[PDB]
Amino acid sequence: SDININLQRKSVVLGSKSNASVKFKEKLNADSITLNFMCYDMPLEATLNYNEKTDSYEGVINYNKDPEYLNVWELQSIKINGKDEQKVLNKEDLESMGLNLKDYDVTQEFIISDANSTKAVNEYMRKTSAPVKKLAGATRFETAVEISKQGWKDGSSKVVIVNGELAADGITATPLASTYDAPILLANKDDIPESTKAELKRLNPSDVIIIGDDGSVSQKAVSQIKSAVNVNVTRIGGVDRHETSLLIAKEIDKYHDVNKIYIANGYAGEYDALNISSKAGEDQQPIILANKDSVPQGTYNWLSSQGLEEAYYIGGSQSLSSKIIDQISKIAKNGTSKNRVSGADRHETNANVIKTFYPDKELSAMLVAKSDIIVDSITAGPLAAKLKAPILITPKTYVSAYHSTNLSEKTAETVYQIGDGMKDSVINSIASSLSKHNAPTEPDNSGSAAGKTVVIDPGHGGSDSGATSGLNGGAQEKKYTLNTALATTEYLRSKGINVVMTRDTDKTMALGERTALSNTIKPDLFTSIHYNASNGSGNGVEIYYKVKDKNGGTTKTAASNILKRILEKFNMKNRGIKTRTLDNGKDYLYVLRNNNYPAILVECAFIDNKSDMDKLNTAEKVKTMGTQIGIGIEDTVK
Ligand SMILES: [Ca+2]
Ligand SMILES: [Ca+2]
Ligand SMILES: [Cl-]
Ligand SMILES: [Cl-]
Ligand SMILES: [Cl-]
Ligand code: NA
Ligand SMILES: [Zn+2]
Repeated sequence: SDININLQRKSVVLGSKSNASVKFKEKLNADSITLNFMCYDMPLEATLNYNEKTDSYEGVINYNKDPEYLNVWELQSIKINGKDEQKVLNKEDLESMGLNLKDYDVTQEFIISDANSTKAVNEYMRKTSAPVKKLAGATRFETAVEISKQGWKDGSSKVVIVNGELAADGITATPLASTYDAPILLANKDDIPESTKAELKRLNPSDVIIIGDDGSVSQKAVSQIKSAVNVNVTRIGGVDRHETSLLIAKEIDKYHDVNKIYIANGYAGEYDALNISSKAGEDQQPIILANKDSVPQGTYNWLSSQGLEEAYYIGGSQSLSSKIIDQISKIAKNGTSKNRVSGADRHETNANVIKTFYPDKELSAMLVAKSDIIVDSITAGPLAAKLKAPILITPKTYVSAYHSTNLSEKTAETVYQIGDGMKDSVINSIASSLSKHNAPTEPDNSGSAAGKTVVIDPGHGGSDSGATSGLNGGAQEKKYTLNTALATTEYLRSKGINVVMTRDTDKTMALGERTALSNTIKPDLFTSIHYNASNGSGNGVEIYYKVKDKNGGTTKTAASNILKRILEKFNMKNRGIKTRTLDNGKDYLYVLRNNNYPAILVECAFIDNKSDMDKLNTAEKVKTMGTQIGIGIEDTVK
């Protein structure tokens, strides 16, 4: 077209930055142009400088003005800053050149104050939350259309199409859609629904790129797409997911060099591929799908000739073994095991990718999708890549415990809610944490208007490592209690029980602070999680409970239930439930003696006993230990 205006963000807050690129068919003989916008009577301008590499005017809009009234910035004009002549295109001129100016409107939202119930006012401290933009429709097809309208309101010359019910197949499509700066819309194998047909017409593309062979998206779907818009249809699809990821990588290499790869297990690491999608999309570098010990030969031969600078492995040892790291490390400049990112499950892996690949404490945005489906994260991917923002996944009814630290420490200017189905409670909890640094950890439980509440306490932390041992490559009680406790919290939340963790990260915390927290929360049950030690000798599981219940009571029932559940998955010696007192008759353990609520202390296993530790030598086994403890707790409080 004669003029194309590409704005990075259509939803901002005070202080946001948005990249802008304007391309003119005509050579203007001018080093820069100035865009003028207005919101009611307040002006905002941005100067874009000519970049000969791209034949485009590029720069950044800084939303550093706070409007007294209204909150939508509307483009008014473009001034061409020639040396000898300046020309100004006003609204009428821009409309005469084919632009529809409302396609460039940018909404400036602000942090809202609401809490969960401002029924009158009792104190003065309102809970704040980052503004939420919801992109969703009745089904995955309409949700992909709302995403498309958000980042491509002015249209797109290319559209990527993936089969919407075989979405696992388009899991490596985000980096290519990002390279094209195109949205992904969804098809059925032999048709496209009306929602996709109408958005293809609205975007007015010249080309549709189908990912998948005719078995995924057939010629019958191709005809319905061309009936909607008579585009050129390109198809990229191999014999299986591994070859298709290779063919996508070769397609990206036609636009710019491929020198970095993010590897995931094709059939066993679908959520690994999904979790690194927004980052691979922002970098416009491919996701290469592999087998557990190697990438296929065809992939290996092409990667060997690419001169890779970096390779990352998304997935644990069971998905990508040391053999594929050895293979790829030999052909990449930086591809050692240090580049592995993994997690006990899809949520921990999502949190570790965000922690590793989005290190900034202030994000421009956070896109939040349900973790039970794959397709919403695939269609959100191109938009997350355009916004240079991560996708967070979590179940519909609770914020995963593995997100606690990232949500507390970081802020995001805008939170996008992808799809319909996530509880208000959950998205609002995430939006509140992301409105401040070092945010407190609390809406994550507030979720239930009523229900049972448990306090989970991972023993030791920070300056106190607790017991240590040389088993399982070196073990520290403070880290095993934290990994066990996160899994217990995750199980309880998935059953609708509110959980407050005394700590959700490595930090120093005194017994008196853990107990004060318990006394403030007034839980149904407080569970401290620890690991035992003696020498290699002691082994087994034991739980301490309050002496006052020695002949019956909530803590004795709690300790019996948890011990039973642990033993259901772990063949360790049953050391029984125990009480222990000081000479004065009171409980020896501070968190039992000083707790006004039911409390127990679980010694999961002896961290210095090889037989016990052999049953806890992978993140998934530690996760099973936490889950059993959570089941025992649910037995007790439900
Ligand atoms: Ca665009
Ligand atoms: Ca190397
Ligand atoms: Cl946006
Ligand atoms: Cl930006
Ligand atoms: Cl005391
Ligand atoms: Na935060
Ligand atoms: Zn301990």
